[PDB]
Amino acid sequence: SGEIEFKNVWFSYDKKKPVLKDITFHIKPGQKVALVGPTGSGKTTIVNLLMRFYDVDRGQILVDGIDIRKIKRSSLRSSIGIVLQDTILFSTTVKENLKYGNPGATDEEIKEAAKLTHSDHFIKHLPEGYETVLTDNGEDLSQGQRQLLAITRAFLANPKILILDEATDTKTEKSIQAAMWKLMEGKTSIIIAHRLNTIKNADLIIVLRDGEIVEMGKHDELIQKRGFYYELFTSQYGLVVEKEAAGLNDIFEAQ
Repeated sequence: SGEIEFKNVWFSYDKKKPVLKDITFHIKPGQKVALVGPTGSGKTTIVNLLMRFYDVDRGQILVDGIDIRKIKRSSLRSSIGIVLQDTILFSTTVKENLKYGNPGATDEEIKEAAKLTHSDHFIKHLPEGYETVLTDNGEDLSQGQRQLLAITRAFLANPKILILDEATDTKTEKSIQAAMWKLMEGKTSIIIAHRLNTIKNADLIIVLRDGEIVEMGKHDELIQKRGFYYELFTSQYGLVVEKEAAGLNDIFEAQ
């Protein structure tokens, strides 16, 4: 499960000017994949089509080898876990928030899920623990804690596929990174990368520009190619240092 393939996909919301043009790629089960490129390059539209918020105008999208137009749509969408940078929670108990994608979960399954995704500790130390009401939709929690909850929430729903918007706290980021790691374990992950920090180890990087894939591959190979990915990466992570080099001086001499 978690196999994804776009074959010659074209799409437009307008049905006038296109947004995606001949998009073709294949993702093996369990691979971590990064989408990179400018705003409006096709990143979000690819994910909208995967969720089947719309059907493609041309080509096909296959999940596990089946055109998603022949898959039960709610099961397709249900099998996809979404973690964005800003998570909205309901003004209810933590426990009920955690059952968002798994209403049938037992109290034991919830705590087990939270232990594996390293949110159990901070939940327990909320004033009412798991029964703490997240008044004002989670705004008494820090940014990090909301993200932990969203990761545990996804984990509990056991998705086959993840869609993750990469962030653009030391005690927390360590546990968030551990949490993400566990959440991604054994799953196909599609990361909308921005900082490009994480994705050095991505199994596949897809570089988009004006609705087309201009490059595709691993970090090392894309860097050597000195194309668009090289440009976006080194512009962001280039580092200026000092080096000793030959120069000229006008020194004093006799005669």
